[PDB]
Amino acid sequence: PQITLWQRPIVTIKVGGQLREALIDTGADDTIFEEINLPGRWKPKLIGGIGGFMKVRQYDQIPIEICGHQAIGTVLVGPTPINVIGRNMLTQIGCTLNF
Amino acid sequence: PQITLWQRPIVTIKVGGQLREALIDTGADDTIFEEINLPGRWKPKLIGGIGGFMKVRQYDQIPIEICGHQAIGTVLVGPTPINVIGRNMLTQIGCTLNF
Ligand SMILES: CC(C)CN(C[C@@H](O)[C@H](Cc1ccccc1)NC(=O)O[C@H]1CO[C@H]2OCC[C@H]21)S(=O)(=O)c1ccc(N)cc1
Repeated sequence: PQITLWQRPIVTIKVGGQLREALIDTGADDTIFEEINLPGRWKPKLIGGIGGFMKVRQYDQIPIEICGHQAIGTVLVGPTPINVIGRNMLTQIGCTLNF
Repeated sequence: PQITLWQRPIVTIKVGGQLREALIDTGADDTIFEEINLPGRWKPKLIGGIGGFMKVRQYDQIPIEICGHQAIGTVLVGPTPINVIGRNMLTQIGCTLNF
């Protein structure tokens, strides 16, 4: 779809068999979820944002459905205040900015 | 223009008579710059992101030019690792997401 920005651009996700909502976030390189339970191996990773850094688990090659569109990629798990879909996934679903 | 997301969506800004680059950030409610010098009164404000919170100065009714488009609104000043154009300004320039 087209999404305007009068409200936070939140969409419905399916990831690791679980349903979540997440913010379409063009300012995020990476995709990060709080409180999902993903299978298999992971590596610790530190991420930097406003306010400092955060420790996350990095999972690779994770399938995700983003507003009905399929992608696969890295998903970070850690204490984000809101789940975010970043550019690593947005490029796969053909998401663009327009003005 | 249309901007794809294979690279960070960075654009050229003019704000407070100064030139900067900033990230088009749909995941930011607010617009925040590091190291600009804005005129007049301001209020302290705390902002939350990944990694915790940040103290900023809030300036109201600040003109900005974003990739050649005019807007006016709140601009936060504080130690962000990258300057960000948030939804408060993006709505004024007619920015949308599309996929
Ligand atoms: C829902 C939040 C994440 C909103 N953030 C905007 C977000 O786009 C920024 C944009 C941004 C970019 C770099 C540094 C700080 C913030 N942050 C971000 O943390 O991305 C992180 C996830 O992937 C990595 O790639 C970029 C940093 C990592 S925020 O910077 O904390 C923020 C929150 C409120 C306002 N008004 C302005 C900015």
